[PDB]
Amino acid sequence: SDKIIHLTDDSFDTDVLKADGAILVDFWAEWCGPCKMIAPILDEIADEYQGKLTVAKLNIDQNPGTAPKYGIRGIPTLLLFKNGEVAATKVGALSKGQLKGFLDANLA
Ligand SMILES: [Cu+2]
Ligand SMILES: [Cu+2]
Repeated sequence: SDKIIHLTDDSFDTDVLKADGAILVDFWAEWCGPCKMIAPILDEIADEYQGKLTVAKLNIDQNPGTAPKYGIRGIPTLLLFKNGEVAATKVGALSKGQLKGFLDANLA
């Protein structure tokens, strides 16, 4: 959890929309089973992609305002932003290999 940015509804604009470069945002909640499975994978990816990608999390129970702005209707949802704009998204459980495939297809 040492390389994961903690987001809130209040900080989302500064931390995500005003960040330079690429940021992967995980929308999650404690009641979401697949969210728990992907959490350690996100730590691995935050290290492996350090320098090319920042990884962030937003808990939708505690910060319920942001997900509706992206039409998010299921979790986990991963949003990949580049320079403040969504480039690609993924909904649902995925393996480490699927996550790396998603990132490699969207990051140089
Ligand atoms: Cu960590
Ligand atoms: Cu918090």
